[PDB]
Amino acid sequence: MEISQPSIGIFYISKVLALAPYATVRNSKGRVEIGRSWLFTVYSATLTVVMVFLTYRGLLFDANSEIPVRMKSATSKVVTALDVSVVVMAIVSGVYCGLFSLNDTLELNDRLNKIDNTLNAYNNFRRDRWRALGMAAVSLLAISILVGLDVGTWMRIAQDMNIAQSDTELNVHWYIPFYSLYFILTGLQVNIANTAYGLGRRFGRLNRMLSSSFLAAAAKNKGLLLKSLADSHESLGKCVHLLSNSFGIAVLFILVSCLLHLVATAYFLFLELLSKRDNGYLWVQMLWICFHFLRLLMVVEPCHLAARESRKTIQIVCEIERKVHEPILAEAVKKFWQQLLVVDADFSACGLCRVNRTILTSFASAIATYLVILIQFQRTN
Amino acid sequence: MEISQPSIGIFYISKVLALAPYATVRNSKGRVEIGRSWLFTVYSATLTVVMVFLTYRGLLFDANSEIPVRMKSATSKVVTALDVSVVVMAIVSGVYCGLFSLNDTLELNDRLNKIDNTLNAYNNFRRDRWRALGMAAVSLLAISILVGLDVGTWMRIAQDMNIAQSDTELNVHWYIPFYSLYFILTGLQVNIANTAYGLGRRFGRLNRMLSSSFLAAAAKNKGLLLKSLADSHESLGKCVHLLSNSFGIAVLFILVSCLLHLVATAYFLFLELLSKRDNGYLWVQMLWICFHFLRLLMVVEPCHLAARESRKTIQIVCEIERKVHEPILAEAVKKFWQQLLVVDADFSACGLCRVNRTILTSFASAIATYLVILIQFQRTN
Amino acid sequence: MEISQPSIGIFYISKVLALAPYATVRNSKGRVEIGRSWLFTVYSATLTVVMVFLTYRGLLFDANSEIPVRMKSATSKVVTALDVSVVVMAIVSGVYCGLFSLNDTLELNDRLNKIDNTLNAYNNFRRDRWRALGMAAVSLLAISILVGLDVGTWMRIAQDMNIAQSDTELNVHWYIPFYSLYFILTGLQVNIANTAYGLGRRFGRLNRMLSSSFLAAAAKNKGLLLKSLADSHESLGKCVHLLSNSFGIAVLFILVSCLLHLVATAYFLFLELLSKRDNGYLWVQMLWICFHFLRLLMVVEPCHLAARESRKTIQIVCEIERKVHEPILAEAVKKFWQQLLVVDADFSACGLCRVNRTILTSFASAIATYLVILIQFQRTN
Amino acid sequence: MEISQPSIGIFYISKVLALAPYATVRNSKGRVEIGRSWLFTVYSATLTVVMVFLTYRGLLFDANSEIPVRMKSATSKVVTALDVSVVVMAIVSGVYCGLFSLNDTLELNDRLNKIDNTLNAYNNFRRDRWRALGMAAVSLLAISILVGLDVGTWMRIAQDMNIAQSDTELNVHWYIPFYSLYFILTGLQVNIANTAYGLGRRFGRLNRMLSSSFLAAAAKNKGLLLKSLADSHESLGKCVHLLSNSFGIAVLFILVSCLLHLVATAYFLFLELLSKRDNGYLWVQMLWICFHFLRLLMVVEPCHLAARESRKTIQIVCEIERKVHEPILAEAVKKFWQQLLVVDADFSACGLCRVNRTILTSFASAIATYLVILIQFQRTN
Repeated sequence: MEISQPSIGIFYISKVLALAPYATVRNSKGRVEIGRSWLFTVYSATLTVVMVFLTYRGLLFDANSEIPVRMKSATSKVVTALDVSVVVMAIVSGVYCGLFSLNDTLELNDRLNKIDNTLNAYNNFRRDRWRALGMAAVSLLAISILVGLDVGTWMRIAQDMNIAQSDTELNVHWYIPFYSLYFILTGLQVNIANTAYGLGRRFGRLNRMLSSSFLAAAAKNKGLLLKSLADSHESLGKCVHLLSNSFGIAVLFILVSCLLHLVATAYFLFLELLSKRDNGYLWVQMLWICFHFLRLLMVVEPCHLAARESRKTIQIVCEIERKVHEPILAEAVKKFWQQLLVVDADFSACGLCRVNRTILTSFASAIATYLVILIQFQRTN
Repeated sequence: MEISQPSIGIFYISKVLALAPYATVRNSKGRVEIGRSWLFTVYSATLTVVMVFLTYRGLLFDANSEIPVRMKSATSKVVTALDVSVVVMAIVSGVYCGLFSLNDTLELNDRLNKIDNTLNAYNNFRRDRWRALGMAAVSLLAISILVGLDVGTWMRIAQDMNIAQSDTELNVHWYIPFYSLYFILTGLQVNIANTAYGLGRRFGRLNRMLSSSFLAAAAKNKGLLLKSLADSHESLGKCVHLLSNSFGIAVLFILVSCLLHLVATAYFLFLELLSKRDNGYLWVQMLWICFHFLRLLMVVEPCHLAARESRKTIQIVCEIERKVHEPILAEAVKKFWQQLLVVDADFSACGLCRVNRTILTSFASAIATYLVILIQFQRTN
Repeated sequence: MEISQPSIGIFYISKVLALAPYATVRNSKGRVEIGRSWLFTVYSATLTVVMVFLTYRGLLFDANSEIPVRMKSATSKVVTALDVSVVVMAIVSGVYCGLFSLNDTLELNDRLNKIDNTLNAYNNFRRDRWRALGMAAVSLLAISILVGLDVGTWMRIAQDMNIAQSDTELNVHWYIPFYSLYFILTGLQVNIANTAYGLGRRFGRLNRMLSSSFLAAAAKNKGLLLKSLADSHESLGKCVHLLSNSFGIAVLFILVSCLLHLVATAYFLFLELLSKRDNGYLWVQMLWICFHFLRLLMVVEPCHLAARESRKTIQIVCEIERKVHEPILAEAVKKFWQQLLVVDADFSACGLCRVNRTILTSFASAIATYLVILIQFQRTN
Repeated sequence: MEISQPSIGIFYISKVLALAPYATVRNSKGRVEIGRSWLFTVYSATLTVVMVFLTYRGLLFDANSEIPVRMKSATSKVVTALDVSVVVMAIVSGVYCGLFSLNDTLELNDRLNKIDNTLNAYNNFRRDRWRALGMAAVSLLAISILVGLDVGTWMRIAQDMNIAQSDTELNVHWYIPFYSLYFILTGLQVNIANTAYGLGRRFGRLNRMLSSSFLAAAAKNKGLLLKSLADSHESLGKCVHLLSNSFGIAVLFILVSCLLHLVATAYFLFLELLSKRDNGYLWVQMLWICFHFLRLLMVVEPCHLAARESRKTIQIVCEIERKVHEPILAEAVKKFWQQLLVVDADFSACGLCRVNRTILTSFASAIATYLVILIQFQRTN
């Protein structure tokens, strides 16, 4: 987890969302020293437990209500349970990663501080702050809008089937914990995306510095600069591995929830497109599909970019080697090339899979298969 | 995008098809200088927008017609919408790539000019022109024949179900924009195939030159020649990456359309083969299947050939190294071998997948699965 | 197969379970000399043959009984046959591997003795013994508890459908050979997991020793130590290959049984969750699912850990090379790096697949597909 | 295609089966000079055309017969057509490869002659002849037995449904061309397996020679021997590539036919196992399944063995390098290691897939999916 001054807003949003239980103090030199926050550690743990319990209690009550609005039939019961369960697993894994990653966070932030010192010439504090705040604000606004639309639509549906025997809106009111879990999931995804985008952006800055200093007496200084860049590349790879070791299970469960939500929402979208019951529900489901795809991209694109930027450094170094002739510089470039020959740049989700754009192809194949099966099933009955 | 004098006909065909909005002027030395064409940029943008709008307006009208000819049932509606949508996505992605690839096109053409200067001994202007014109002519003729057959068959079908209440041929007339989109797609695929085949052919020429000059005073000249060949190989790899970065989304959507069209056309072919309603429709669908498979090959084979020819250069260089003994030449060959050790030759479709013949195996597996599901569904009802 | 004094209990458990037909004698220096045990070889062979015959005889009798309890319908017959057959294949492959792996076991134990001599500073006899005995005890206790619960539940089911015409509990009594096969399978899996965990743990110890001796006159001794560590790494890779060559078919059939059991048990769990017949059966099936997943992890995690620990040694050696400057030590580190550049660390299940955590992703995909098909089938009828 | 004196019987069997249209003359030194045989080229071409035409004419007649025995229903018609078509595609591709591979065969045999000269110490003429003749004889005997059983079973089935209106045995008599195609397919598979096994066996002999000469004045001779072994390894890799380039399409269509036959035969086996109509048919179908799996192994195992033996040479060479110290020998071993670092050992089926044991896993997954779909389809109706 990256905790830096430009993107401290994301850190605070995660902290109040029970995902970053860390106490941070800004040093006199600007470095943000990090430590464990026992108060906020307990806050996160009990908030997660209470919210998960409330979510499942609401599910049970809706199932046991006089007239369930969402948990009505066996199929609807199973699908609602699956959706809530994937959200719960994602947020619980994120909270667990936040609780048990103080050392990884400390090491990652120290490495990032050293790297940023190395790449000081390319730092843009205002641009980084605005990008991070824009990502957080747009994600939170999108999830808030979608939660509001979903709550309104479900209240409308419940009132349509409402009977004088019992009030049905309280069933919807009991689904608020689920949407709070959605907010926590959005915060977790924003935090992970911020960290991964930071790593990829620093890889890109390192490549740009390499090209600008080696492709466009003092030979010793140039060799020192190349050694610093090689060390920064190695440290960025280690930072990618730190983020993987810290949030691989969280990313894995985020991907699982993305896949399940995409499949279920596409299935219901097709069902209602053939039925043509309510158009408002159709647009709401389309917005939900867009949001699920967008968060899948938010978790996949950063890792793909990081891997790509880490892997093109070897080509840059090969060009430098073919262009450089000085003995010390040539030896340093040879060492850097040998180091890059065996780097593992890709983000690994607990070793289950490699997180890059090929995951999008796998998800597309799985969604196509499941949708074919389910839709051709509903068509033949 | 390759824009060279031998294959300028393909460039003009793409330009009038809203895919290559570039103004080209032939220099006194034969080099084709390229620049942005604002007139043709606007022409391409508005032509694409208007044609897509007309296609979807025709779909809507047919759905809303007195007696739809194609958009009759929910299944037929969905399948027609899917087919038109994949075609629209493919052509729109191709047009977008054409609009936003002026710099990539310029760099690729400059690199190709330098490489052809290096490989001047193997250039065959007349053969290249005839191959390019033959590919363009055969592709355009095949799509024209298929469009004519499809229009005739659909007019026959509409007249068979025609009633005195309303005229049904106008529904078919409203599908002309869809076939114009098919023509644009054919032009886009021909252009991409021409560029990729050019890259693969230049890789093959480079390998042949290497073998002919190193396997079948002056040592300095030979080392210079080997350095030029190594630089040409590196530049050809960079050209493959340029084509990828410029048209990866277009290739991805072309592959998606190929997969969807193959699946749908095979499904309907099997359905009518069991029903045995009209044989003419059966042969038309078989021709459509052949055309879809042929364009899938046209997009897959060039990339596979380019990767293969790029990858066998390392074996050629290993043989040269085992055969060469001169100090300067040995060092140059060692440098070339080190460069080849870490080349990424494969074409990447936006990072989603690697475009080679294995995509054919993946498509075969997906088509087999989908066809099994759908056909066994229709058999059990 | 690893046969060491700390984990001799696992060896004895496997020996009495017809999986390790070896006679072992502890030398005066503590080394456990191993040889073929013809008495126990015959015991294992005839025990396996008799138990498999009894299992299939019980299946046949239950099918031919007056009122079958498990082999009642065609679907139930097929599923019970498939489950029993996967268990039989797994245990038979394990027994065959045990019978025909005396030379591999001898070589592996000799290599492990030499490696442990090299890594003597990190040996923990009591910890290894307690971990091995805990794994064996927990596995055997879990399988015993599950077998008891299954037998009780099936006796309850048989008595519920019991009629005065015939006694149905004898049908359950005829399924004891199947549960004995389950015990043999548990022993085989514990043995394989013990060996693979030993290899991975020794890889980790080697990496820790490397880091502690090279990252935190005498230069010759340090070079000798590095040479010994490199030889230990090579020998550990060869030991992984020995375990693969010896038990690849056993691991493959264990994975096949895990996949089939997970699919079938999840299918029945969903069926009874929708039916809601008996909750006790539901919890028993959930426990069975947990056990199948746990044994899948027990066979997958050790190989993944071994591969990971083998692969991070190259990064450690790269750091050492960048840190070391002495001529002899630098040359030794270069040799070690070259050796590590081409190591194949992964466990191969007879070449069919590479055993690591990606197998979990493949199993998840297959289970999801099969469950979607089967459950949507049962829903549409 | 390997054409050597020890395995000349396989060559003659292929030649009379229209697969090896080559004229061979044994030189005074034992080398089998090969050339094109125009008489046998024409014989092969017309035999293949006539047999395919007769097969499809028999299919058409059976479909159009008074009471079809095999092409009765739409499902049976489609399945019989698919089976015959996969067999026809396999044999036609094999014949085409035989016709258009004279140069590849010549180069492969010359390379094999040179390699066998290098590896003369490990040649076993009698063992090779007996292994080749045993493979050919067992394959031909198995296919003959299966064809006889199939013909007898189909005659029994036709006579059971026979009516006095028309004679039904002539329908079976019209299926003889299909079984002749089966014989041609068996010959093609035996030939390909013989060649691939030869390549793998020579790789193993090379590895054994390396180990026996480098792991268990004259230094110049030893370096010459190592250079000869390295050249033999490179030539064996080139021979694997020659076999791939010559018979990749044949192997691909053999694999496709294997997959289709396995799926269809398993489907019918399960259908009749649930129906329990005739046990003799059940055993015949089980034998057919065993034969299809055995020929899948016959095409997959040789390539896997060749790749494995080619890939372990690098480990052997690494050990030799760590053990050798002489300057000339050390340089030769370094050159050999560099050569092995970049070898592509695997057999490629026209680039569609890599032929090794993982193809068995892919086939198992595909068969499981298709069988699940089809069987659960038949169960729910």
